[PDB]
Amino acid sequence: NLTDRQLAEEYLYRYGYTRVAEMRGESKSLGPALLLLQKQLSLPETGELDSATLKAMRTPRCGVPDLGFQTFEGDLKWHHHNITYWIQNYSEDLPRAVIDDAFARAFALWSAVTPLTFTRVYSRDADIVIQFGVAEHGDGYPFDGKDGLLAHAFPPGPGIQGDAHFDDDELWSLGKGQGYSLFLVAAHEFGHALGLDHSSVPEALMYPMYRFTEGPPLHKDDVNGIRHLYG
Ligand SMILES: CCc1cccc2c(C(=O)N3CCc4ocnc4C3)[nH]nc12
Ligand SMILES: [Ca+2]
Ligand SMILES: [Ca+2]
Ligand SMILES: [Ca+2]
Ligand SMILES: [Zn+2]
Ligand SMILES: [Zn+2]
Repeated sequence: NLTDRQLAEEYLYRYGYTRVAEMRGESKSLGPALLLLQKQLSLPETGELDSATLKAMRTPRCGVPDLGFQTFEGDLKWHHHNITYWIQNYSEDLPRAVIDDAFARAFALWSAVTPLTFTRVYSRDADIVIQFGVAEHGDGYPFDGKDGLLAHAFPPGPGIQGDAHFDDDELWSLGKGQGYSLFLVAAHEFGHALGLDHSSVPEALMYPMYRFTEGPPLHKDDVNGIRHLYG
């Protein structure tokens, strides 16, 4: 129950737009930050809090910032071919075998277009630790309750780097009837865990907003992104 104006100020802060406007001497009023967001999300570039921009801001999305103060270790790509993953805990929203299969299908999408392989393990030292969490869940990037941000993930590297977390204040499903597709959100978050950033192409898997589809989720932009990372 923020005003539209308050939601806009919070969205622009959280995803990195306000900080870039400050570095350009232009954080006194909303217009410059709105133009940065419109370019980054491929909306019409009006510099106004218009209907398209407010609808974009109310849309469920990824919790990773779009522009950006979090320093990580190393060059943010994996340096071995066999990437391991551990499912640390489970949402009660789905059967464990359906959760396991949703993540395995999300890895299979990336496996075909990268020289990496993805193997399930049962170990704390897996490259990609998968966790379900609510609000403050042990990393100082707290979730926000139902809707808004759905999940986040860290770029390749040691410890927390490469891990994927899902907001369990969300209802997880396969995206049909009620709830968010765990398969589609996992495929997006696993992109980050391989070293990809957000796309500006609205049809691309790596676009930040949640879009349900029954079609093949990869687009040219995603496949080309991976190609420009891993020889
Ligand atoms: C939400 C976790 C988080 C907080 C701040 C920055 C984050 C990033 C991030 O910096 N990037 C997204 C992944 C990436 O690959 C190459 N560069 C990047 C940049 N990923 N997860 C992040
Ligand atoms: Ca890790
Ligand atoms: Ca949420
Ligand atoms: Ca839940
Ligand atoms: Zn994302
Ligand atoms: Zn987290």
